[PDB]
Order: sequence, then structure tokens, then C-alpha cells
Amino acid sequence: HMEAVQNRIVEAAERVPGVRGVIHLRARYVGQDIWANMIIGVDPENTVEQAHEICEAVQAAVCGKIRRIESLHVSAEAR
Amino acid sequence: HMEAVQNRIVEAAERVPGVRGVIHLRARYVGQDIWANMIIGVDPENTVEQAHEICEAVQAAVCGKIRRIESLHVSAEAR
Ligand SMILES: [Cu+2]
Ligand SMILES: [Cu+2]
Repeated sequence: HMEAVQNRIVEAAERVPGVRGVIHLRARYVGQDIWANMIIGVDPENTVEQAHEICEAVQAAVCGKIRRIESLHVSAEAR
Repeated sequence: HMEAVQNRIVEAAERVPGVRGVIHLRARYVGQDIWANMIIGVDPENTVEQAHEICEAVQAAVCGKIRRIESLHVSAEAR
């Protein structure tokens, strides 16, 4: 059941402005819920504040599209 | 498991240009696959050809977003 959800997560994150790919995604089931941790690429010339905004937008987009996700941490790396 | 998928189907169809709501949706599991039949509302002043285009765009959008769907029939009604 996980591969389909992971695809949806990647797809949803990569649609958000400022995301330069999903570098890392670890998702696991906690019962019927998904808990996930993600790293996104961002432009090295974005400010840290902008990167933080992009992370927050990813969290909103992904959580909004995939209802079973109950925890999602997003961080950023220069790419 | 079905309610989540039906939500995704409605949501995906209602995002397509020219769709004036999902009037009817019957979805059923055939094993792990979904087979569905849908009626969408359309502007009574669209041509039949335009309605046919909108139906085809709905089928593409829904099938593209929901991988488990293996059959989807879409028709249109004036609304
Ligand atoms: Cu903030
Ligand atoms: Cu045609």
C-alpha cells in the first residue's frame, strides 16, 4: 500500500513553487495513518526565511492532498 | 477504503474546466481496482461536442490522479 502514497507525496511536493525536487522522503504507517519526514531541494540563493516558507507550503499542499498523513516534517537543502 | 477514493474522484473532476459539479458517481471495487461511472453537469449552452471534450478531459484528469481506477465512464447533463 505505501508506494502509491509515496508517489503522491513526491508529486504533491514537487508541484509547490520553490521546490527543486524531493531529496529524501521516509514514510511509515502508524496504524492506518502515515507519519513522514521529507527534505526538499531549494535555490541556494533563497533566504532561510524563504526556504522556511516553501517548507510550510509543501506541508500544507501534501497534508491537504493526502488525508491519511497525520505528521509531516519538511526541511530544506541547497540544490 | 472507498469514501477517500470517491472524494478524490469528485475533487479531481470538479477541477476540470467546464464541469458544473459531479451529479452522480458510482464506484465499485473489482479486486483492488476501481471501476466507476460518473455524470458531470455542464452549461446547457455548450455544444454536444464541447460536452464530449469536457467528459474526455475529466476522464484523463481522474484517471491520471487516481491510479487504481481501471475503468471510468463519464457522461454529461445540462445544469
Ligand atoms: Cu514562519
Ligand atoms: Cu472526440
